[PDB]
Amino acid sequence: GPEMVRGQVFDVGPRYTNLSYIGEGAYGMVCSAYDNLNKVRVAIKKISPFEHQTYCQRTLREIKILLRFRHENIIGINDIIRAPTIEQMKDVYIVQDLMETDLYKLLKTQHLSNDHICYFLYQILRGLKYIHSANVLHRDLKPSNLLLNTTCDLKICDFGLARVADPDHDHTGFLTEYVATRWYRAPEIMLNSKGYTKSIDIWSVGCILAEMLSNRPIFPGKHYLDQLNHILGILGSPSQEDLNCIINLKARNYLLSLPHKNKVPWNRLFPNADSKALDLLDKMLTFNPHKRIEVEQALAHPYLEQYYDPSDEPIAEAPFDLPKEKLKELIFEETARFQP
Ligand SMILES: N#Cc1c[nH]c2ncccc12
Repeated sequence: GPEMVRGQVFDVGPRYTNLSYIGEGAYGMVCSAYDNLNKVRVAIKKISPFEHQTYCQRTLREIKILLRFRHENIIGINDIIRAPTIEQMKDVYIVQDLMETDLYKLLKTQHLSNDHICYFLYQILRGLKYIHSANVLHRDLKPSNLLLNTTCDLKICDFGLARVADPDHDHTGFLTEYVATRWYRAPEIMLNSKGYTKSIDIWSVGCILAEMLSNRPIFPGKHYLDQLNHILGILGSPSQEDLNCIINLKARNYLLSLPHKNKVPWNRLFPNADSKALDLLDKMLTFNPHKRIEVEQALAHPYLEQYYDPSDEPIAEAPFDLPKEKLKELIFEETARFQP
């Protein structure tokens, strides 16, 4: 019969053998396995989305995006395992490079040298340049979605919440529900934004840089609105000019109702950080999303001068409602290339 792990079917053989439980992920069970063809261990994640339209959507999203992207700092899909027919297909297994660790695990246990911070940040931005060049937003950047190998090469993963950019339709009302991880949400999400612009991702990167500097999340909100007052507790009260950019009255009047808060200087928050790193941090964690630094400007910042080389920071060749039944079929078609 099929391979079993923790009392569950993990049906990947006979190419993949010698399975080891790694942990549970946003999709389900993740294991490592020996790839008898490439003579190397790999990671395999098991996905079971076919009962729910939303799951079908996140799965289809990830698969389509990862199959189209090809970049050193973005996790690829090596192989996809599933039944030969739709009728028999209950699960889909996604095979990817096995990576030693991730930035979430690393930050729990390891102090990062400035040299490491700088290299990790460069790689995150290099990958993000490619993603944004494809007119795609990742929308859930955070340490656990940044994989690292034994030599600290970094790969962005999990495109389950990704979307094509849609700035013309970004405006919404105050306190609009949002799905992406709370601690890494830009302030405008809580005020007047659907998170359909590239600036949403830059905010998340800024949060990640701050977290690398101190091993603690910079804005650890406990609930939707608490997130915003963590942010304001550090950046201080928005300027009149930045308030005037928020036309929605409920959002604006909420901000006006708050007592004045002073900005906390980055160098008091991070007294041993490199000054150039803090200058770049400030530009990524800018309150007004229109004034926030863009990915290519960030790559060109003096902090990253030892790595910056636009000719070696590639872009994508081209820019990138349905019921679950049509989705199961689309997943079936999208994964066909890996048969048998
Ligand atoms: N999902 C996923 C992974 C893709 N590669 C991995 N390496 C170590 C642990 C997890 C993974």
